[PDB]
Amino acid sequence: PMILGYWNVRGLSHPIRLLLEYTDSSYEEKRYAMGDAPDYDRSQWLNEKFKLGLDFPNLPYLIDGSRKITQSNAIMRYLARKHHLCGETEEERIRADIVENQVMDNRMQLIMLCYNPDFEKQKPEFLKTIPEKMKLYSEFLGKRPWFAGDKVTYVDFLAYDILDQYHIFEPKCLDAFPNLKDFLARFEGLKKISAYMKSSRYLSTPIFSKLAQWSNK
Amino acid sequence: PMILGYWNVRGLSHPIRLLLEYTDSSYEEKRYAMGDAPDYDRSQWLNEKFKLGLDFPNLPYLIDGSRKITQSNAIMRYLARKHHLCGETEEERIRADIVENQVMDNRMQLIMLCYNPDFEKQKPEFLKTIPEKMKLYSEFLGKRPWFAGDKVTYVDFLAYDILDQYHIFEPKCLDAFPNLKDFLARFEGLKKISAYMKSSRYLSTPIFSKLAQWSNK
Ligand SMILES: N[C@@H](CCC(=O)N[C@@H](CS[C@@H]1c2ccccc2-c2ccccc2[C@H]1O)C(=O)NCC(=O)O)C(=O)O
Ligand SMILES: N[C@@H](CCC(=O)N[C@@H](CS[C@@H]1c2ccccc2-c2ccccc2[C@H]1O)C(=O)NCC(=O)O)C(=O)O
Repeated sequence: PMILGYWNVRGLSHPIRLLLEYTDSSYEEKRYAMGDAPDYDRSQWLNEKFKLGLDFPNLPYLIDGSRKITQSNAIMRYLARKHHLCGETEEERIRADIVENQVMDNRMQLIMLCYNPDFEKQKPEFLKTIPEKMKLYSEFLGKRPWFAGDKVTYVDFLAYDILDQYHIFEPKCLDAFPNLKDFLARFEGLKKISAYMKSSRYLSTPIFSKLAQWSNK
Repeated sequence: PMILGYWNVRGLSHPIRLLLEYTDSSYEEKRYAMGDAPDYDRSQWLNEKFKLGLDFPNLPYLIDGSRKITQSNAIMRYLARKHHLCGETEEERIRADIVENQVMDNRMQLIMLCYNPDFEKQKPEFLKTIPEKMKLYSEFLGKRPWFAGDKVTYVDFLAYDILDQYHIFEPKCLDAFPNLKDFLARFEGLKKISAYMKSSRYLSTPIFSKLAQWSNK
């Protein structure tokens, strides 16, 4: 079957794990362990980083038969082409392209806070930027069932993940945006997703490595 | 015409500027001025950031009639689709997807150094990581004229830009990689490219905004 390599955290791999499940993919994972500090040992990964035939070794990586891919969004796009989960029209394509890039920014923003040694001090100000971020997703989605428009697409998995992560971070952040709350429930209600969420494979936390200041365990 | 909006620096907009040129796109630009330190005033942008109908306001932005796009890779992909500069096969699409994301990472690493107050002290270690990055690119391209294969695609624009930046940063960095040196010289050689580089519109440097420790003017 296919192999997905990543750390044994949620990190940025949740959309891939969820899409492998939604597509009924035949896969197994390598969940690399990282030692405790000070070292935060990575040998488990580093012993084999350059022995996998990856063009640009990284985590996550996906091996599918002959094919070897890195870069979470490239993996996501490969799986979407594979299972016909791309935007179909130019309009859907541009909406998807924008969402894909926008989620990664909002993800980088959260990461930058969560790896800041001055976390608690920076938090209040980070929390203040949430309503603005959420408002932009809320308005973009509007009354659409999915981000692209009519059909679930791979960007719905990206959006689910980052919305959920912000929701975990600040539990009241969706209260003013019922459509986003509805979107999370609609996503979570997709048959294979609901079954996966209750399964032994599910990893909702920790989101970050032991290194982080938040969701590090 | 289309309108491209971005700061009055190269930043991450280079590939876009270059693709508009290559596609003989009819466009006008809005190059937003940023104040000097210690304030680095952003009022020229900030005055109309929320007045342009962008779903997720940002720089760069591209307006093409009713269509409004943000996210530099979504801009690139819109233009790519419009001019048939995407991968044509599954193999080409995967190569282009990985390159796209890989450039952004190599770009984010350069920014991470170049905005660090400890830039000078951090430089030794950064320089040490350079050969590894260049080797990956070199090996990936291999004998192909272009990153996706036999034909130019939009990812040649992204790769050209980051390789050039690295090269500007560390001049001797491509000495070992004739293929990289050759790819730069090949890209710069494209008619529309050669012309643009000599035009009134070209802005090679500064690479970064005034807030940076390097290529900030
Ligand atoms: N843009 C690429 C980025 C690939 C990349 O940086 N990989 C990380 C793991 S991802 C990392 C992480 C490591 C542990 C815990 C959490 C994260 C994480 C979470 C959210 C978002 C970014 C991150 C990141 O902090 C890694 O450990 N790489 C193998 C190595 O360097 O040898 C992508 O989209 O795939
Ligand atoms: N993923 C998104 C990234 C959009 C984004 O962050 N935009 C920056 C300008 S781009 C910024 C930058 C600003 C000035 C000069 C250089 C850059 C730059 C250069 C290399 C790499 C990243 C950067 C970035 O640090 C900006 O000023 N935004 C409007 C604002 O906040 O009101 C994209 O790919 O398009």
